[PDB]
Amino acid sequence: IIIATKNGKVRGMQLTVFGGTVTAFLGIPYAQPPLGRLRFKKPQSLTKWSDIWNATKYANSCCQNIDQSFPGFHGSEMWNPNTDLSEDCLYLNVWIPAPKPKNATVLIWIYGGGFQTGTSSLHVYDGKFLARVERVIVVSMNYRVGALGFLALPGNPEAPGNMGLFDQQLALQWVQKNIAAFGGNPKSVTLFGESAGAASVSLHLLSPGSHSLFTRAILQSGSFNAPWAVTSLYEARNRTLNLAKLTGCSRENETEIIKCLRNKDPQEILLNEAFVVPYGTPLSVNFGPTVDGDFLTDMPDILLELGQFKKTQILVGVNKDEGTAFLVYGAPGFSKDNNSIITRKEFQEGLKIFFPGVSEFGKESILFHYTDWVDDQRPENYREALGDVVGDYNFICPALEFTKKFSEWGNNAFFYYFEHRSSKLPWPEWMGVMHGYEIEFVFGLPLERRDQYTKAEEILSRSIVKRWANFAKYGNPQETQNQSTSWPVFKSTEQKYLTLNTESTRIMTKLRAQQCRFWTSFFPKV
Ligand SMILES: *[C@@H]1O[C@H](CO[C@H]2O[C@@H](C)[C@@H](O)[C@@H](O)[C@@H]2O)[C@@H](O[C@@H]2O[C@H](CO)[C@@H](O)[C@H](O)[C@H]2NC(C)=O)[C@H](O)[C@H]1NC(C)=O
Ligand SMILES: *[C@@H]1O[C@H](CO[C@H]2O[C@@H](C)[C@@H](O)[C@@H](O)[C@@H]2O)[C@@H](O)[C@H](O)[C@H]1NC(C)=O
Ligand SMILES: Nc1c2c(nc3cc(Cl)ccc13)C[C@@H]1CC(CC[NH3+])=C[C@H]2C1
Ligand SMILES: *[C@@H]1O[C@H](CO)[C@@H](O)[C@H](O)[C@H]1NC(C)=O
Ligand SMILES: *[C@@H]1O[C@H](CO)[C@@H](O)[C@H](O)[C@H]1NC(C)=O
Ligand SMILES: *[C@@H]1O[C@H](CO)[C@@H](O)[C@H](O)[C@H]1NC(C)=O
Ligand SMILES: *[C@@H]1O[C@H](CO)[C@@H](O)[C@H](O)[C@H]1NC(C)=O
Ligand SMILES: [Br-]
Ligand SMILES: [Cl-]
Ligand SMILES: [Cl-]
Ligand SMILES: [Cl-]
Ligand SMILES: [Cl-]
Repeated sequence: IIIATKNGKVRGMQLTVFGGTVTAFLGIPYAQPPLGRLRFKKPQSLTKWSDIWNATKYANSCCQNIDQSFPGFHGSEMWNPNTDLSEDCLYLNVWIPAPKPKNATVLIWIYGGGFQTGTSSLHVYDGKFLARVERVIVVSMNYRVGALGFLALPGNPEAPGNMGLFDQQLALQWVQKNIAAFGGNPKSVTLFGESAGAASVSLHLLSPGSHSLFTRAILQSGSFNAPWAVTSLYEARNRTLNLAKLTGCSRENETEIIKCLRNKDPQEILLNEAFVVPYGTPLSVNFGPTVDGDFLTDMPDILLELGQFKKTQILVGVNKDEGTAFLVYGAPGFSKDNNSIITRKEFQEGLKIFFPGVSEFGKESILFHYTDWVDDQRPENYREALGDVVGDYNFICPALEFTKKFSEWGNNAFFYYFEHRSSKLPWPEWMGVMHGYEIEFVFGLPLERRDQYTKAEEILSRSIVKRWANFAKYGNPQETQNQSTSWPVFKSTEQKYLTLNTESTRIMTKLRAQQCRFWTSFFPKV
């Protein structure tokens, strides 16, 4: 089975899924390998090839530092790359239903990883289930991360910043030019991603170069107005110059620094990426999106506030316990192997870890707002409070503020609150409904009865898969057949959202009302 693209013929492989067939094209190149003189530059378009590219396996993952905090632990190694690391990594994957669809809606996945790590070949991003069940076309791409994808000396075309975002954008360009040959509809393309991938998706709503490359957007546990999402240009310059000094590349002529870094081998850059920031936190984004004046023409907060974004429908949501995952990466008294019951003192030292450059009054304000106990006696109180502090500040409240600002300019928005803890979650119970563990349900992994998800989890995954596909195809995330509850539009006034759980489903209003008033209105003033 062979498909002719604008740059050459590609050969896929047939897969058996749920008694049916899905055709997979793994590892299709979409740019020149950013090697040598092309390192740190924007991605270059492909040149023709006369042969047949055998797109039969996942391609290389981009260079990145691997999470080594828990060796042998599936809870952390599930996120580590499962293919070879290489600078030659800008490839994409396409899952098409069998037989070839006529005009199928396309879903483009942008993985997360704090803009430092990630790859499209992860088991939990396997798009064959969605292609099998909803007969949509799933596309995922690899984009450069870390310094190799986001180092910025702005205005300098040798290292202008946002290369990884331009990598994603060139992949969307590829879908627009080629997906029709796979039976796809280039006019029905929905981007979706998680965490830094969701922040990437939200930035594509702002980028002028991305306006006509997709139709709708889904933002899972992330948005560009999150505190970790966008680095200022003065911060980007210091961290670029800091990396230069650590590698012996400090030159006067800024163009010379880049060429020096272009001749350091990738691992010297990787080992030094960690030390470019002096005030580290578990949510530190060493090299990330900047206002480059090309992909991003202005400060994203300004464009969001004044309505300069693509007018379309969005699907946004968060998980119940977004913050717990980061506590075991620095917070004192916390561990994945005990119940992490902390004292008031350890809670306060935890605030210093996550809010290092915040005044003493600002941290007393955080403490005051998160210690109005329902029950004074619960030993879990400070443990769960710091989890809620990290989760609301870094994910939930930014996501809610984005959805409210976006809907204020007339577009339909839908907000969800995912609150089911996976029965196969390798992390301890106290970490709850963790950041990143709605992804398996979105991609339909519980529909595979071979894994021992509950039957309730298969039903929940089946319903979420239908809502996601219905949003991509029709702009409305309803599940109309099985007498579900209707998902109402999120409006700036009432602010309704939908809970996703195995037990029931409810329409609620004003999620984290008191908490997000503090983080979004008051806390920026301290
Ligand atoms: C939950 O575990 C943390 C960390 O536990 C690590 O430290 C070992 C001493 C051992 O307990 C093992 O479980 C693990 O490798 C506990 O915090 C630690 O407490 C000790 C003193 O008791 C300090 O010296 C450590 O620096 C400190 N580590 C961290 C990361 O804070 C914590 O006490 C424990 N909680 C409960 C309720 O048991
Ligand atoms: C600008 O850079 C200054 C130098 O960074 C060094 O700081 C050390 C503490 C260590 O991290 C070295 O690896 C760095 O090279 C730093 O002191 C300033 O604070 C920076 N200013 C800002 C605003 O970030
Ligand atoms: N800096 C980050 C990292 C990751 N995600 C992040 C998510 C956010 Cl919102 C912010 C920063 C992140 C995923 C990887 C894991 C870790 C742990 C390293 N032991 C640091 C990197 C790499
Ligand atoms: C591609 O795969 C086919 C089938 O496995 C194989 O016969 C062929 O030699 C491979 N290489 C090509 C076509 O260059
Ligand atoms: C796919 O749908 C679009 C409208 O969304 C239409 O313009 C186009 O002709 C269709 N292509 C087909 C049916 O091949
Ligand atoms: C830096 O060097 C490049 C090439 O070596 C040159 O084109 C550029 O003008 C130099 N910059 C300055 C400020 O001289
Ligand atoms: C609706 O329920 C039936 C059986 O109860 C199930 O087979 C089907 O997959 C469900 N559909 C959705 C969209 O959940
Ligand atoms: Br992440
Ligand atoms: Cl940061
Ligand atoms: Cl809650
Ligand atoms: Cl107390
Ligand atoms: Cl329901």
